[PDB]
Formats: sequence, structure tokens, C-alpha cells
Amino acid sequence: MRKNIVAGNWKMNLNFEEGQKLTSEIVNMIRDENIKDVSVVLNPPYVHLHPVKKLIGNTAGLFLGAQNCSDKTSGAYTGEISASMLASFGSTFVIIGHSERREYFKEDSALLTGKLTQALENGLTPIFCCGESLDIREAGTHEEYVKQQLTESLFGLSATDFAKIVIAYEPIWAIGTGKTASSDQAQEMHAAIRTHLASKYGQAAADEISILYGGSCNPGNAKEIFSKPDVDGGLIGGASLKSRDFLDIIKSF
Amino acid sequence: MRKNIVAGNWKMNLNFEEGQKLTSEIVNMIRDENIKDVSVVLNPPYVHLHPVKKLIGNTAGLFLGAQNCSDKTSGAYTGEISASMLASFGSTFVIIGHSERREYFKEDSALLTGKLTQALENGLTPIFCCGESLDIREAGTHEEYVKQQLTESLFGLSATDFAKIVIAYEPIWAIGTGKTASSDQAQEMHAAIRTHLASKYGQAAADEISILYGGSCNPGNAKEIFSKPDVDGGLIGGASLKSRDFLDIIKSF
Repeated sequence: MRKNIVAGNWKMNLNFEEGQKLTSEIVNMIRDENIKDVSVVLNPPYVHLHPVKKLIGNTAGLFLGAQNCSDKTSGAYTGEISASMLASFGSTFVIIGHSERREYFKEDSALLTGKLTQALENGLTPIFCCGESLDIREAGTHEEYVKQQLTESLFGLSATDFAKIVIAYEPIWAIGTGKTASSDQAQEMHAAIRTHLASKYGQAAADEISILYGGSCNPGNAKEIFSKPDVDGGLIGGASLKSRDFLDIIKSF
Repeated sequence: MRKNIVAGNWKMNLNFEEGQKLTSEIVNMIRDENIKDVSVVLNPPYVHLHPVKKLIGNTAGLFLGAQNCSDKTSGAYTGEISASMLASFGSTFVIIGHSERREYFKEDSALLTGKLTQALENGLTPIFCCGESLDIREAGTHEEYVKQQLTESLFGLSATDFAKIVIAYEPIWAIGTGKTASSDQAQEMHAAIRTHLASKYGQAAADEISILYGGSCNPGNAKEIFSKPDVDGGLIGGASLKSRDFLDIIKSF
């Protein structure tokens, strides 16, 4: 039995006042609507975790994440944030390997495993992001490329550490390129992922992992995307910044 | 009117509870001893800014900083923190170009300029870091290497924007290498820096800039280093994490 998850990735958006307004609206609506079978995760910038954690309070099904963490435990890494820091501030999730960090900071598969180890070591549920860019699609090697990403970063994990992870598939090729990904293409990639993970850990273990769609996911298309059997929710982008749109997506299962 | 500055760079150290007790110790002793003629800056990790700002309160001469900021204003840069965010959470300083980011994240002079633009745009005092490694010392190019760093990142700045900057010199060649930098060697580099800043902006303006020593700086040698005419304080490493050592450095002018 997988969990349905909606993870809001604010990215580098919102100052203190704006983050408080957004959070308070989401918490109020989540506490009043008492959504039963969906885990919601707010992934604001580092600076927001402490006050956002406070607004969440003891809301059921609402969790605090984060957008990145160091592969190191602690030390002389000015500007970096460790997994132990995130946990201490109330984080229980952490996005690892987002396309935008692979791109601008050249996070390779080895580095992302180190991050995974730190997250798991510190009680964080990693949201491990994979996905192929447009060149990979144009080469027709998209399914091998994404399965290759998963093999190099995840197939070192124990059976018990694997059961702790969440996957997000980002159709990088379909974001700002003029190419579009259909809900069938998302289901196609998600199933390719689950079958690949089952090949190593067994079908029962693969059938418990939440694989979230990380492409363009909004109130308009959320129901159709979430309707797919191997899509277990979404890693939301710009709709994370609008409390109403975010709640609409949450209510789309 | 150069200000003497003691800026504490926690690097990637300390959880929520540790950063609060360290901060509550620094604040208590600054208030009780009535420190008057020193600017004290705490640069904790991003996650601590919000609670640390509260503890700082209206403590005179005690300010909140940060260890890095993005070169972009906002948007799809997952994991990154903007200068407006920092300003929003109480930061009035920010370290830019620290040696550990130049190394591990390959931050070049073209990127640091963007960070500088963002910092000043948002009312932050940038603590621009520079320094030369051991291989540069052995090459005999230490002074020109450091000057090139300053030229490449700082000389695009207006006269009014230059007046708002703080410099930190990191003797990377003398940090964990087995080599030692005397207080005269530090003075020599600080003097070389000031004269190089005066090449573009004039001696009067250069004589207004706080140039902080970023090498091994602690209660054992603070007074001798700070006594040097072109040393205006320190960018402190490990001693930042011990409230008594940090206060002893503050009282070493």
C-alpha cells in the first residue's frame, strides 16, 4: 500500500512575510478539510523551515521538507545545510537531486547517494528526483537513462533503506522546451521505474514506493495525472506558491 | 571611520538547539560586558537566521549575517537562498566568495559578482572573501592572484556600491597545510589589498573599508593580529562556535 503524496517545492521563492501568508492559508484549509489519505509536504527554502514548522504545528498529514541537504554530516562547508540540521528544525522530508541542482551545481550520482545516506541517517524521507533532458529523448534512450540514474544512486541501498525513499520523476525534456508530456507518457515512465525497482527489491517492495510526477502539475491536469496507477502524487512547482491551487491538487486523487 | 568587525562563520555546524544556546551565550556576554566599539556579526547556517535574529533582539553592535546567497533574484533554483530572503529574515551581512565555496562549488569571479549585486541591492553588507592557496604561494604569485580576485569581482562596482563592502582575506595557504601566517604576513597582505582597492577608488575610500583577517584567529593571537594597522578584525572560524573564545576575540582590539 503506497502513500499518495503532494510535495510543494517552492524553489527560490517568497520572503518571510509571503511564506507565512501562504503557509497559514494551507494549514487552515488542511486542518478544516481533514483530508484523510494524502501526505502533504511543504518544501520551502531553508530560511523558512523554522517559522513554517511552527505554523504547521500538530496538523495531521502535513509535513515539513526541504529542497536540498549536504552529503556531509558537518564541518568546514560554508553555506551548506546538513541533514541533522534539517531534522532538528522539524524536517522529515528532503528533496535530493532536483533537475535544477543537477544542472546548475552538477550534482552527480555519487554525490546524491551521499545526500541519501545523510537523509536516511537523520530520519528524513528523501524525495529522490530523476529525469531525462530533451537530448536524451531525441536519442530515444529515455527509459534506459532514467533507470540508469536509479541504478547508480539507489541500488546500493539495503532492503530496509530502500523502503524509506520516495521517487519523483521530472520530464526535464517537457519543461520549457515546446515539447509536452502526456499523462500516458508519465504513466509510461512511472511504470518503467517501478518495474525497474521491482527487478532488484521485489514487486512487493516496489509496490510500496511512492513515485511522484514532477512535471508540469497543476489544478488543471492533476486529477488525470494522479489517476494513473503508477503515479502516486506530484512534486509541485509554481502551484506550491498558491494556497488554493495547492489544495486543489491535494484534492485531486 | 573604519569599523572593527568580528564576524563569526559557523560554517556547516550546529543544530537548532546548539545555535540557540551558543547565541544566547554570545548575546548575554555582549549585553553584560557592554561591548561598545565592535561590530559583531553571527553568520549561522540559513536555517538558524529566524530564531537567531530574535535572540539578538535590540542588542547594540550585534548583527545577523549569512554564509552565502544566490546570484539570482528568485525563481526556479531549488535549494538556493536569495538576498531578499536573507534581508527578510533579519540579515544585514552576507559572506560571499568563501574559499570553501570557491573550492567545493567552483564559484568563480563572474558568479560572485552576481551575488554581490544581489547583496547590495537588498541592503546587505557583503563580506567578500579572497585568498591564495599553497600552490600559489610556492609559485610566487600570491599578491597578484589575490588582487586578480578583487579586480575580477569588485571593480565593476560603483563608488557608492564599493563603499558598502567588507573584505576578508583567507590565507588558504596557511589553513590546514602545516604553514603558518604571522601577524606581519597578514598585515602585508591586508596592506597589499587596501592599496589595490585604492587603485580604483582612491585612498580615502579604501581607507574606509574594513579588511578582516580570515586565517587562524582566536584568543591566542587576536590582539596581535588586530593590532596591525590594515587589519580591521577577523572572519572567525572554529572559535565562532565557543561563546567564550568568540567574546575574547571581540575584546582583543
